[PDB]
Amino acid sequence: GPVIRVAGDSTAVGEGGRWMKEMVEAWGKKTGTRVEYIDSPADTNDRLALYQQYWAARSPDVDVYMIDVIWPGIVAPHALDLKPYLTEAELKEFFPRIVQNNTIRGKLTSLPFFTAAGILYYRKDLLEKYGYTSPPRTWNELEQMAERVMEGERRAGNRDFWGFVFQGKPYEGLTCDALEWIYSHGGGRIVEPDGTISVNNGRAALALNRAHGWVGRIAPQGVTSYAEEEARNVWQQGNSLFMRNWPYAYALGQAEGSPIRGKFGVTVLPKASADAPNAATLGGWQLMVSAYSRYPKEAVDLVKYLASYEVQKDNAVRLSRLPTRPALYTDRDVLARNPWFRDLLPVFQNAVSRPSDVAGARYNQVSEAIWTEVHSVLTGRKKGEQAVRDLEARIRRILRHHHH
Ligand SMILES: OC[C@H]1O[C@H](O[C@H]2[C@H](O)[C@@H](O)[C@@H](O)O[C@@H]2CO)[C@H](O)[C@@H](O)[C@@H]1O
Ligand SMILES: [Ca+2]
Repeated sequence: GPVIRVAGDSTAVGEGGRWMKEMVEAWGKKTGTRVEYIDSPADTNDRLALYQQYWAARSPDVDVYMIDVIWPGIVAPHALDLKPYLTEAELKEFFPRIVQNNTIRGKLTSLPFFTAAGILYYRKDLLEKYGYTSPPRTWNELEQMAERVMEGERRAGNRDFWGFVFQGKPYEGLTCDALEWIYSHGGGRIVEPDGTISVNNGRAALALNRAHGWVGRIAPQGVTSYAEEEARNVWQQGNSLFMRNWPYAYALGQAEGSPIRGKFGVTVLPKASADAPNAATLGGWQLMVSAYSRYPKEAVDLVKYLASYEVQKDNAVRLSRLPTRPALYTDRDVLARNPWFRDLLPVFQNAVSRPSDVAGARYNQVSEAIWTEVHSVLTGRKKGEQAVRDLEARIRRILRHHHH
């Protein structure tokens, strides 16, 4: 009978691709339906270009796509409206914020699958070894701790040891890190939900100069080419005091044979001062049925299964990825495995979004300008002051005549 073909997640990032294919195969086995998994590149913006090839061709060759939180405004024409396939009570089992994110001009483009937010990973053993009893609350403290711990560990002979690793490659991940820097210095949201391009200000400038000041000092020079997995691999081998990353790194760090198993915790990212806002960029992925699927009914059944309570629970327990169902945050098994799901719930609830709603279908162009100008500051090519000014002008061009 039909073959239900799924493109979602990547075998190049942690266990997400492997686990995704396993779930899709379990749905196939359970329902007696043939399925195939199509693998994707690591980086979201590369996945977007890949999938856009299928969409442009109206291709029936993928039935189900895992789409980024930043995509609904872009991909809406390519999505089957799910709204008629769910009751109001079913829909309300998901967080309203994400359902709303996924709903474009009344169309429910996708079901919420897992959410994410940026967080600070930190080595507890190393903090204790150097006399610190809490992870840093401010960026200055992160720097001070990173310098002292690095000096010590280098002297003890770990020539691989760094203070801080993050995503500084020129891609969507840098847009994520950079929104956290700017917002946590009181510099705004780059583009505000009302359309105001606010990034040209002295706080945003300072946030970027500060990041520049990390490169080759407390962070490796090569951090300007790091995505999620490059940062994670330095961290996970035991070679970084701190890491900025998404929740999925926690379960990987705790796995049997991880050199850092039991040595780390997580907390909110630092901020410039006590009265700045906490910054955690909102991430996460959704499940879309293709408008070009020849098998909508079967594809919707697979998507409902993937987004169900027990599959999200498995995602939580085994891959430490955040559910999109409030009821899982009180589940005894989810919580015992990841107590920090409860500790940082308010951080996840206040996560700051990238400007995907306000930029809509032009978001990818906006983000590319953002990561290229930010990157120019990380490389030392421009100061923050010049970069935010150039960014403002580029975003103004990009969004001219665009209204939300
Ligand atoms: O790189 C930007 C991208 O990061 C996150 O996507 C992660 C995801 O959270 C992880 O579970 C795993 O799938 O790695 C992905 C990175 O390739 C955000 O979820 C996403 O919104 C963001 O655009
Ligand atoms: Ca994650």
